[PDB]
Amino acid sequence: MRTYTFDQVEKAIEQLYPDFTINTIEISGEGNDCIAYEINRDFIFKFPKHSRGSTNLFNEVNILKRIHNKLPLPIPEVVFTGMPSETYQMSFAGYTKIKGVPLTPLLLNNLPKQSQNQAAKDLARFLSELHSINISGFKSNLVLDFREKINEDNKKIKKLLSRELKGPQMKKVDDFYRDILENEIYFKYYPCLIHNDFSSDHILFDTEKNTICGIIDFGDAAISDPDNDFISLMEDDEEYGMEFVSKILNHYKHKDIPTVLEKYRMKEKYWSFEKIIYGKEYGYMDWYEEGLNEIR
Ligand SMILES: Nc1nc2c(ncn2[C@@H]2O[C@H](CO)[C@@H](O)[C@H]2O)c(=O)[nH]1
Ligand SMILES: [Cl-]
Repeated sequence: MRTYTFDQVEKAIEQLYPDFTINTIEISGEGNDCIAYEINRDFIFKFPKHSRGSTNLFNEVNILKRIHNKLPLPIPEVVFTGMPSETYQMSFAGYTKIKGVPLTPLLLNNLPKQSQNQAAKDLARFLSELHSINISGFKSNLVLDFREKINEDNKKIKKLLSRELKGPQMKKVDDFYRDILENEIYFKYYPCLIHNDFSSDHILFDTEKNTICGIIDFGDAAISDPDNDFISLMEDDEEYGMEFVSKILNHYKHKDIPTVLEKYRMKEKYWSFEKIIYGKEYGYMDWYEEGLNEIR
Protein backbone atom coordinates (compact mmCIF):
# COMPACT_ATOMS: atom_id res chain seq x y z
CA MET A 1 0.00 0.00 0.00
CA ARG A 2 1.15 3.47 -1.15
CA THR A 3 -0.93 6.55 -1.52
CA TYR A 4 -1.51 9.34 -3.98
CA THR A 5 -2.65 12.96 -3.68
CA PHE A 6 -4.43 14.76 -6.52
CA ASP A 7 -1.34 16.90 -7.06
CA GLN A 8 0.88 13.86 -7.73
CA VAL A 9 -1.73 12.34 -10.04
CA GLU A 10 -2.07 15.54 -12.07
CA LYS A 11 1.73 16.07 -12.19
CA ALA A 12 2.45 12.52 -13.29
CA ILE A 13 -0.05 12.73 -16.15
CA GLU A 14 1.17 16.29 -17.12
CA GLN A 15 4.80 15.12 -17.44
CA LEU A 16 3.72 12.76 -20.28
CA TYR A 17 0.47 14.38 -21.53
CA PRO A 18 1.11 18.08 -21.17
CA ASP A 19 -1.67 19.08 -23.56
CA PHE A 20 -4.42 17.22 -21.62
CA THR A 21 -5.78 19.88 -19.25
CA ILE A 22 -7.29 18.40 -16.06
CA ASN A 23 -10.41 20.00 -14.59
CA THR A 24 -11.83 17.55 -12.06
CA ILE A 25 -10.28 14.54 -10.22
CA GLU A 26 -12.15 12.22 -7.77
CA ILE A 27 -11.85 8.52 -6.76
CA SER A 28 -13.89 6.17 -9.03
CA GLY A 29 -13.12 2.93 -7.12
CA GLU A 30 -10.32 0.80 -5.68
CA GLY A 31 -9.21 -2.76 -6.22
CA ASN A 32 -6.41 -4.76 -4.59
CA ASP A 33 -3.77 -3.49 -7.06
CA CYS A 34 -4.67 0.06 -8.08
CA ILE A 35 -6.66 3.07 -7.10
CA ALA A 36 -8.91 4.30 -9.89
CA TYR A 37 -9.41 8.06 -10.39
CA GLU A 38 -12.19 9.68 -12.40
CA ILE A 39 -10.65 12.51 -14.37
CA ASN A 40 -12.69 15.10 -16.27
CA ARG A 41 -15.78 12.99 -15.49
CA ASP A 42 -14.94 10.84 -18.62
CA PHE A 43 -11.65 9.09 -17.95
CA ILE A 44 -10.43 6.52 -15.42
CA PHE A 45 -6.77 6.62 -14.48
CA LYS A 46 -5.45 3.67 -12.49
CA PHE A 47 -2.38 4.19 -10.36
CA PRO A 48 -0.71 1.18 -8.67
CA LYS A 49 -0.61 0.86 -4.86
CA HIS A 50 2.65 -1.20 -4.99
CA SER A 51 5.03 -2.98 -7.38
CA ARG A 52 2.95 -6.18 -7.66
CA GLY A 53 -0.10 -4.11 -8.60
CA SER A 54 1.84 -2.22 -11.20
CA THR A 55 2.90 -5.49 -12.80
CA ASN A 56 -0.77 -6.45 -12.91
CA LEU A 57 -1.56 -2.99 -14.42
CA PHE A 58 1.15 -3.60 -17.07
CA ASN A 59 -0.48 -7.01 -17.79
CA GLU A 60 -3.90 -5.40 -18.13
CA VAL A 61 -2.64 -2.73 -20.59
CA ASN A 62 -1.01 -5.28 -22.82
CA ILE A 63 -3.90 -7.75 -22.80
CA LEU A 64 -6.55 -5.00 -23.49
CA LYS A 65 -4.48 -3.89 -26.47
CA ARG A 66 -4.55 -7.43 -27.88
CA ILE A 67 -8.22 -8.15 -27.44
CA HIS A 68 -9.56 -4.65 -28.00
CA ASN A 69 -11.96 -5.51 -30.84
CA LYS A 70 -12.57 -9.22 -30.32
CA LEU A 71 -15.40 -9.14 -27.74
CA PRO A 72 -19.19 -8.64 -27.78
CA LEU A 73 -19.11 -6.22 -24.82
CA PRO A 74 -17.30 -3.01 -24.18
CA ILE A 75 -14.04 -3.35 -22.27
CA PRO A 76 -11.58 -0.60 -21.15
CA GLU A 77 -9.68 1.01 -24.08
CA VAL A 78 -6.35 2.30 -23.04
CA VAL A 79 -5.75 5.93 -24.09
CA PHE A 80 -3.00 7.09 -21.73
CA THR A 81 0.05 5.17 -20.45
CA GLY A 82 2.71 5.97 -17.89
CA MET A 83 6.33 4.69 -17.81
CA PRO A 84 8.39 2.05 -16.01
CA SER A 85 10.79 2.77 -13.18
CA GLU A 86 12.87 0.67 -10.74
CA THR A 87 9.67 0.43 -8.67
CA TYR A 88 6.72 0.15 -11.15
CA GLN A 89 6.49 -1.60 -14.52
CA MET A 90 3.81 0.96 -15.31
CA SER A 91 3.24 4.10 -13.32
CA PHE A 92 -0.38 4.60 -14.46
CA ALA A 93 -2.81 3.85 -17.33
CA GLY A 94 -5.74 5.96 -18.44
CA TYR A 95 -8.85 4.79 -20.21
CA THR A 96 -12.22 5.95 -21.45
CA LYS A 97 -14.83 5.54 -18.62
CA ILE A 98 -17.51 2.94 -19.08
CA LYS A 99 -20.75 4.39 -17.71
CA GLY A 100 -22.91 2.00 -15.67
CA VAL A 101 -23.17 0.42 -12.19
CA PRO A 102 -21.90 -3.05 -11.09
CA LEU A 103 -24.47 -5.85 -11.73
CA THR A 104 -24.80 -6.74 -8.02
CA PRO A 105 -26.65 -9.99 -7.07
CA LEU A 106 -29.28 -7.62 -5.57
CA LEU A 107 -29.75 -5.64 -8.78
CA LEU A 108 -29.79 -8.78 -10.93
CA ASN A 109 -32.43 -10.46 -8.82
CA ASN A 110 -34.73 -7.48 -8.94
CA LEU A 111 -34.67 -7.36 -12.79
CA PRO A 112 -37.62 -8.71 -14.83
CA LYS A 113 -36.96 -12.40 -15.53
CA GLN A 114 -36.51 -11.83 -19.25
CA SER A 115 -33.67 -9.39 -18.41
CA GLN A 116 -32.04 -11.76 -15.92
CA ASN A 117 -32.02 -14.30 -18.69
CA GLN A 118 -30.61 -11.90 -21.38
CA ALA A 119 -27.82 -11.09 -18.77
CA ALA A 120 -26.96 -14.80 -18.47
CA LYS A 121 -26.90 -15.15 -22.27
CA ASP A 122 -24.79 -11.97 -22.67
CA LEU A 123 -22.32 -13.17 -20.06
CA ALA A 124 -21.98 -16.55 -21.78
CA ARG A 125 -21.49 -15.10 -25.23
CA PHE A 126 -18.80 -12.84 -23.74
CA LEU A 127 -16.98 -15.80 -22.07
CA SER A 128 -17.39 -18.08 -25.10
CA GLU A 129 -15.92 -15.44 -27.40
CA LEU A 130 -13.12 -14.68 -24.88
CA HIS A 131 -12.15 -18.31 -24.26
CA SER A 132 -12.10 -18.80 -28.09
CA ILE A 133 -9.63 -16.00 -28.72
CA ASN A 134 -6.53 -17.44 -30.36
CA ILE A 135 -3.60 -17.24 -27.90
CA SER A 136 -0.55 -17.82 -30.19
CA GLY A 137 0.69 -14.22 -30.18
CA PHE A 138 0.39 -14.04 -26.43
CA LYS A 139 3.32 -13.83 -24.03
CA SER A 140 3.99 -17.49 -22.94
CA ASN A 141 4.52 -15.97 -19.39
CA LEU A 142 0.75 -15.42 -19.23
CA VAL A 143 0.13 -19.16 -19.04
CA LEU A 144 -0.95 -20.10 -15.52
CA ASP A 145 -0.64 -23.84 -15.14
CA PHE A 146 -2.88 -24.87 -12.22
CA ARG A 147 -0.82 -27.98 -11.39
CA GLU A 148 2.29 -25.83 -11.09
CA LYS A 149 0.56 -23.24 -9.00
CA ILE A 150 -0.79 -25.80 -6.49
CA ASN A 151 2.66 -27.37 -6.11
CA GLU A 152 4.27 -24.01 -5.51
CA ASP A 153 1.48 -23.05 -3.11
CA ASN A 154 2.18 -26.17 -1.02
CA LYS A 155 5.94 -25.14 -0.62
CA LYS A 156 5.01 -21.51 0.15
CA ILE A 157 2.55 -22.63 2.83
CA LYS A 158 5.17 -25.00 4.44
CA LYS A 159 7.80 -22.32 4.36
CA LEU A 160 5.42 -19.62 5.67
CA LEU A 161 3.78 -21.63 8.39
CA SER A 162 6.57 -24.00 9.44
CA ARG A 163 7.07 -22.15 12.75
CA GLU A 164 3.39 -21.35 13.15
CA LEU A 165 1.69 -24.76 12.99
CA LYS A 166 2.30 -27.80 15.19
CA GLY A 167 3.63 -30.86 13.29
CA PRO A 168 0.28 -32.73 13.19
CA GLN A 169 -1.47 -29.63 11.84
CA MET A 170 1.21 -29.17 9.04
CA LYS A 171 0.93 -32.89 8.25
CA LYS A 172 -2.87 -32.33 7.66
CA VAL A 173 -2.11 -29.30 5.38
CA ASP A 174 0.31 -31.61 3.55
CA ASP A 175 -2.49 -34.22 3.23
CA PHE A 176 -4.87 -31.65 1.86
CA TYR A 177 -2.41 -30.65 -0.85
CA ARG A 178 -1.53 -34.26 -1.67
CA ASP A 179 -5.24 -35.13 -2.09
CA ILE A 180 -5.83 -32.09 -4.38
CA LEU A 181 -2.84 -33.14 -6.56
CA GLU A 182 -3.89 -36.79 -7.06
CA ASN A 183 -7.15 -35.57 -8.63
CA GLU A 184 -6.57 -35.07 -12.42
CA ILE A 185 -9.88 -33.21 -12.97
CA TYR A 186 -8.35 -29.98 -11.50
CA PHE A 187 -5.47 -30.16 -13.89
CA LYS A 188 -6.94 -31.41 -17.19
CA TYR A 189 -8.28 -28.45 -19.18
CA TYR A 190 -7.41 -26.79 -22.46
CA PRO A 191 -5.67 -23.51 -21.66
CA CYS A 192 -7.21 -20.32 -23.10
CA LEU A 193 -7.41 -16.64 -22.31
CA ILE A 194 -9.55 -16.10 -19.21
CA HIS A 195 -10.60 -12.96 -17.31
CA ASN A 196 -9.69 -14.74 -14.09
CA ASP A 197 -11.48 -12.27 -11.79
CA PHE A 198 -14.91 -12.54 -13.41
CA SER A 199 -17.24 -11.51 -10.60
CA SER A 200 -20.15 -9.14 -10.19
CA ASP A 201 -18.11 -6.05 -9.16
CA HIS A 202 -16.49 -6.20 -12.67
CA ILE A 203 -19.64 -6.46 -14.75
CA LEU A 204 -21.13 -3.10 -15.56
CA PHE A 205 -24.81 -2.62 -16.03
CA ASP A 206 -26.98 -0.02 -17.94
CA THR A 207 -30.15 0.34 -15.84
CA GLU A 208 -32.01 2.30 -18.52
CA LYS A 209 -31.65 -0.55 -21.09
CA ASN A 210 -31.49 -3.28 -18.35
CA THR A 211 -28.48 -4.84 -20.15
CA ILE A 212 -24.81 -5.46 -19.46
CA CYS A 213 -22.70 -2.67 -20.95
CA GLY A 214 -19.10 -3.47 -19.98
CA ILE A 215 -16.58 -5.90 -18.44
CA ILE A 216 -13.67 -4.28 -16.56
CA ASP A 217 -10.52 -5.11 -14.47
CA PHE A 218 -8.38 -7.40 -16.71
CA GLY A 219 -5.46 -7.16 -14.32
CA ASP A 220 -5.62 -10.95 -13.39
CA ALA A 221 -6.24 -12.10 -17.04
CA ALA A 222 -4.19 -15.21 -17.87
CA ILE A 223 -4.00 -18.23 -20.13
CA SER A 224 -5.47 -20.92 -17.85
CA ASP A 225 -8.60 -22.94 -17.08
CA PRO A 226 -11.65 -21.46 -18.69
CA ASP A 227 -13.78 -22.94 -15.83
CA ASN A 228 -12.20 -20.32 -13.58
CA ASP A 229 -14.52 -17.78 -15.14
CA PHE A 230 -17.71 -19.63 -13.97
CA ILE A 231 -16.60 -20.62 -10.46
CA SER A 232 -15.89 -16.97 -9.59
CA LEU A 233 -19.58 -16.31 -10.17
CA MET A 234 -20.99 -19.14 -8.16
CA GLU A 235 -20.66 -17.96 -4.54
CA ASP A 236 -24.09 -17.27 -2.96
CA ASP A 237 -22.93 -14.55 -0.59
CA GLU A 238 -21.19 -12.07 -2.82
CA GLU A 239 -21.96 -13.44 -6.24
CA TYR A 240 -24.78 -14.93 -8.32
CA GLY A 241 -25.42 -18.44 -7.01
CA MET A 242 -25.71 -21.77 -8.78
CA GLU A 243 -29.00 -21.19 -10.52
CA PHE A 244 -27.96 -18.14 -12.44
CA VAL A 245 -24.55 -19.56 -13.36
CA SER A 246 -26.23 -22.69 -14.61
CA LYS A 247 -28.08 -20.55 -17.22
CA ILE A 248 -24.66 -19.11 -18.25
CA LEU A 249 -23.26 -22.65 -18.56
CA ASN A 250 -26.16 -23.72 -20.69
CA HIS A 251 -25.82 -20.69 -23.08
CA TYR A 252 -22.07 -21.44 -23.19
CA LYS A 253 -22.89 -25.09 -24.11
CA HIS A 254 -20.68 -26.30 -21.27
CA LYS A 255 -20.19 -30.12 -21.68
CA ASP A 256 -19.06 -31.02 -18.23
CA ILE A 257 -21.01 -29.20 -15.51
CA PRO A 258 -20.32 -31.65 -12.66
CA THR A 259 -16.52 -30.89 -13.21
CA VAL A 260 -17.30 -27.13 -12.80
CA LEU A 261 -19.09 -27.83 -9.52
CA GLU A 262 -16.21 -29.98 -8.15
CA LYS A 263 -13.72 -27.17 -9.00
CA TYR A 264 -15.98 -24.70 -7.23
CA ARG A 265 -16.17 -26.98 -4.05
CA MET A 266 -12.38 -27.39 -4.04
CA LYS A 267 -11.81 -23.57 -4.59
CA GLU A 268 -14.16 -22.91 -1.62
CA LYS A 269 -12.11 -25.19 0.69
CA TYR A 270 -8.94 -23.69 -0.77
CA TRP A 271 -9.80 -20.18 0.34
CA SER A 272 -8.03 -20.30 3.76
CA PHE A 273 -4.81 -21.20 1.97
CA GLU A 274 -5.23 -18.46 -0.63
CA LYS A 275 -5.71 -15.96 2.20
CA ILE A 276 -2.37 -16.82 3.80
CA ILE A 277 -0.42 -16.61 0.47
CA TYR A 278 -2.37 -13.73 -1.12
CA GLY A 279 -2.14 -12.12 2.31
CA LYS A 280 1.70 -12.20 2.32
CA GLU A 281 2.20 -11.57 -1.46
CA TYR A 282 -0.11 -8.53 -1.46
CA GLY A 283 0.96 -7.66 2.15
CA TYR A 284 -2.64 -7.82 3.50
CA MET A 285 -1.91 -9.01 7.08
CA ASP A 286 -5.57 -9.22 8.15
CA TRP A 287 -6.23 -11.98 5.56
CA TYR A 288 -3.09 -13.83 6.71
CA GLU A 289 -4.21 -14.10 10.32
CA GLU A 290 -7.71 -15.07 9.25
CA GLY A 291 -6.60 -17.99 7.09
CA LEU A 292 -4.04 -19.04 9.71
CA ASN A 293 -6.73 -19.01 12.41
CA GLU A 294 -9.03 -21.00 10.07
CA ILE A 295 -6.38 -23.60 9.40
CA ARG A 296 -6.54 -24.31 13.11
N1 LIG B 1 -18.23 2.84 -13.54
C1 LIG B 1 -16.98 2.51 -13.84
N2 LIG B 1 -16.16 2.14 -12.88
C2 LIG B 1 -14.89 1.81 -13.19
C3 LIG B 1 -14.41 1.82 -14.45
N3 LIG B 1 -13.13 1.45 -14.38
C4 LIG B 1 -12.81 1.22 -13.10
N4 LIG B 1 -13.91 1.45 -12.36
C5 LIG B 1 -14.17 1.34 -10.87
O1 LIG B 1 -12.85 1.34 -10.24
C6 LIG B 1 -12.56 0.00 -9.67
C7 LIG B 1 -11.09 -0.45 -9.81
O2 LIG B 1 -10.79 -0.59 -11.19
C8 LIG B 1 -13.48 -0.90 -10.52
O3 LIG B 1 -13.64 -2.27 -9.99
C9 LIG B 1 -14.77 -0.02 -10.56
O4 LIG B 1 -15.37 0.03 -9.28
C10 LIG B 1 -15.22 2.19 -15.48
O5 LIG B 1 -14.88 2.22 -16.66
N5 LIG B 1 -16.53 2.55 -15.19
CL1 LIG C 1 -31.26 -19.02 -26.19
